[PDB]
Amino acid sequence: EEEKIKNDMLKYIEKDPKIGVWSYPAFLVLQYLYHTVPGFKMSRTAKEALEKGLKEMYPTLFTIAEKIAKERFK
Amino acid sequence: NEEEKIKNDMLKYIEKDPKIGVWSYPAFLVLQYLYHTVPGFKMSRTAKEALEKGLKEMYPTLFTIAEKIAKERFKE
Amino acid sequence: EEEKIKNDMLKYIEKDPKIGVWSYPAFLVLQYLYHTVPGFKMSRTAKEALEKGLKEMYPTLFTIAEKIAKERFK
Amino acid sequence: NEEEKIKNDMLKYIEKDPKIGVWSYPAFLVLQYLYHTVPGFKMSRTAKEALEKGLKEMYPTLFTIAEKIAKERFK
DNA sequence: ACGTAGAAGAGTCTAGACTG
DNA sequence: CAGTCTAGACTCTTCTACGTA
Repeated sequence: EEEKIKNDMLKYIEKDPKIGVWSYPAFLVLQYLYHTVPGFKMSRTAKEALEKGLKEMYPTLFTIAEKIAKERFK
Repeated sequence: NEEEKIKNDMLKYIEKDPKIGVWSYPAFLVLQYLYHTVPGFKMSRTAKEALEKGLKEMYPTLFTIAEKIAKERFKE
Repeated sequence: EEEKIKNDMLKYIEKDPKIGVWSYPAFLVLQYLYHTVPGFKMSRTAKEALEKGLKEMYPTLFTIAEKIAKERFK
Repeated sequence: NEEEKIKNDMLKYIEKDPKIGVWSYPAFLVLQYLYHTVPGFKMSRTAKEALEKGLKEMYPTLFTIAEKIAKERFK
């Protein structure tokens, strides 16, 4: 927990980071925009939404995960 | 048309399964650490909450009308 | 002929049907539609256009490949 | 703008790599049969020819303006 | 500096076998 | 059965190796 969290999450980064949400209101928001604004990418803006909220519910964990993900560029 | 265009559009969706697919390394790692360190964690539940929170913040009017039509259309 | 070509094409059906086209006019039309009509799927209409084009250059060949692709679902 | 709107929208794209990735069993099988049973078969030339043809038949106005700006680009 | 052919791959968006 | 969570066809764009009369 004293920066050990890092290596706990390293076990997970070698697999596809797919998250499957089930919600009527967010699906309706995203789908409505998909059908009214051209070029709308639903799953990228869902990524934006989900990261923004989750970075607010678990700030420390999200910071550590973001660090590991950014330093992952190769 | 009073901007109840939004409700009439969104009603063309209710019959369909509301699955959203997200590809995010940071969010996935946060949810996976939570799932493997707290007992009885529900990953998709927490994902749903984070997504709805952010989506409300980025689209307040859209999400409010969507939440209305979700609670109203699914009460029975 | 004589459905020899049938088994010459069954060799290839185990791989991804990716076809990589580079075409300024086609790309421009597909992108313009992607930015002006909401919900425009660029590559499936590209698929429809390429299948329309072949079905007029190699109608026999396309017919036989189409029978094979349809019956592949089983 | 007087339906020269389309050209203004298109000229915002011209700098890009004009790539198109198609996924279809029938057309893939046909182009592959031709590739293996034709000496020096172009195949991507041919895919481009068929695609441009089909787009012309489907979006003739769009395709004319796009082909106009395409010829215009260099010459 | 390079137009373009193939090849490769991060992502998409729905599907589906599976729990609760 | 409503949601899970991962799997897969398929989307689009980048990448690589390569002759550009």
